Parts: sequence; structure tokens; C-alpha cells
Amino acid sequence: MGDASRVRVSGQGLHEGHTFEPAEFIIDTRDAGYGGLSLSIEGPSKVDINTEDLEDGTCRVTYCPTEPGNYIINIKFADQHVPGSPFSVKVTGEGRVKESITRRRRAPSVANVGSHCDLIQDMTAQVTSPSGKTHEAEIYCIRFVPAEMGTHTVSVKYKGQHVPGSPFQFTVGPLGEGGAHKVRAGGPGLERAEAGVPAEFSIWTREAGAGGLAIAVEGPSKAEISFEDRKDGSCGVAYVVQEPGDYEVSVKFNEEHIPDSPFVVPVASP
Ligand SMILES: [Br-]
Repeated sequence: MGDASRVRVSGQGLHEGHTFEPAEFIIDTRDAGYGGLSLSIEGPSKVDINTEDLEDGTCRVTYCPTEPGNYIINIKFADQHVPGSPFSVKVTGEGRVKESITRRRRAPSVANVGSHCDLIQDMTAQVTSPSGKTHEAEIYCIRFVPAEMGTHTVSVKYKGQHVPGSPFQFTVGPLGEGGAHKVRAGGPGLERAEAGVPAEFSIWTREAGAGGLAIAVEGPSKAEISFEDRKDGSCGVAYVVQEPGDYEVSVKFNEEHIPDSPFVVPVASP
């Protein structure tokens, strides 16, 4: 003597929410006759819920999600799911844990001193200063003395072809920004992971001088992470995450997202 299909549910909170912001929907039971309402909201965490019997025999439901991601709202009437139920809700916001490692090189001065080496002998090496002046460099180990501050470009060629790692950049002085677009990344840790199993990827910033590279994993639990600078100038990153869920791995170079960052990374259980 009730009819679940006559139950109507509407409102933004049926499809969309935001972290620490109330999401709301109306349950209209007026045409459903006799029967009880049961309601649950399942997702990354349990969600506080409020209801208000409105004047017009309607019931306003208000919920507050504390963690982003994919939720579902179960609405049953007389132990039967109503039309549209369960409703998929996507909740945007900051993951609850953000785990980052951020690698920086600073070199705040220029000084006409070639007492160092910051950078099979038929090799041509050229350097282009920030002001665009290109000049040939002596030669492993390139001897060029920057006179200018800013991002330099450095190309090393054998037979007139670039070697491994060339062309690259060499920034001296105060960092500010820029260069994120030319940064590269790849590895399975950038599209999926398994809880408790290391997930790797590599980064090539092509920056031989000053720069800042921030790798972050944001999502429902803690991460263990490791980072290695490699001989070739690349970066290895590995992370182990504690719980299954939807995570975000972001690579920022001098404060800007590299081209596919942040990468959505579903993490499965063991
Ligand atoms: Br990799």
C-alpha cells in the first residue's frame, strides 16, 4: 500500500558537492502513499546528514562531506530503491592527506669563475644566454661562464646531432618561474597504483641549474615516498600509499603544473 516509484528526488546535492560545504536535496514522498524512508550516503568517509520536514509535505536533506571523491546516495521507500537511486555524487576538494617531496637547486650568484663544472671529442657545444646571445663553448664537462642571470639553453652535439640530454636549460639566479611546459614525465605510477605496492615514475626537467620540482600525492591516506636524482639528470619517484582510493599525483615545476599534472591515479587494494 505504498509505491516507491512515485517518490521524487531533486536538488544539486544529488550529483555534486564540495568539501565542508552543505549539499542539499528534497525528497518528495507525497504521491508514494504509505511507507518508510531509508537513506544512506556511502563514500570515502561517513557524512553528517540533516533532514527538515517542509511545509508542503516535503523533506529537505542536507549533508556535509569532509573528503572529496565519488559518493552514492541510497534512497529507499518501503525497503525499495526509488527511481534514480542510487545517485552518483562527485565531491571536489582537497584530499585529506597531501604528501610531497620537493627538490630545489639554488645558485644565486654569477661570478666570472670557471673553477667548476656545472655542465668522442668531435663535439660542438653552444650556449644561449637569456638575452638570446648564442656562443660556442669549450668541452661530461662544459666550460662556460654565465655573465647573465636567467634561463640559459645549452646544446651539446656530436657529428652535429644532439647527445643524450641535449638540448637542456641552465638557470642562474633568482628562480621566479617558468619551464613547466618543457618538463617530461612517465611511469605506471602516473595512471594507477596498488595499496602498499611501490609505484614508480620518472621526471625529466632538463634543468641543469636553479629550479624547483614538487611532487605531491593527495588522497585519502598517508604515502611513503622516495626520490632519486639520477646520473642522466632525470628524477625517479616512487610512492607507496596505504589505502585504496582516488588519489592525485601532481608534478609542479617552479610552481606550475607540468603538462598532464595533476594525474588522476586510482589505487586498488592488494
Ligand atoms: Br618509471
